[PDB]
Amino acid sequence: GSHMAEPQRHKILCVCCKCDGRIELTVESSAEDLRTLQQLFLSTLSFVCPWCATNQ
Amino acid sequence: GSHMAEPQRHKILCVCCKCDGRIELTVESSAEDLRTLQQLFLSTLSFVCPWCATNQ
Ligand SMILES: [Zn+2]
Ligand SMILES: [Zn+2]
Repeated sequence: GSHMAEPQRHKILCVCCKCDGRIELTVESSAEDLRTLQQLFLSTLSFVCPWCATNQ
Repeated sequence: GSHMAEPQRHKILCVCCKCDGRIELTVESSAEDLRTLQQLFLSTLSFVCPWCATNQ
């Protein structure tokens, strides 16, 4: 049916640094705050999926 | 890099916006780059774990 949505729930489809697995990073982050944090990715940051992080 | 155990693989314990549940955000960047993104979280930002992100 219909529902609301808002420019928050956004999706940086990235990869995991330790396992090169695809990660859907749903980060609930305003588009240019997402952009900003994606500049932090482009600087240094990677994500490490909670599966692989738990397995280590 | 070379060697291992580099000061990036870090953990912003936050909560899911909609599960209202503990997400240990395993995000891999230097402490103050982590911190900067944590200031985004302290401003406005949330995380939406791949479980709820998939299920909505
Ligand atoms: Zn991973
Ligand atoms: Zn959640």
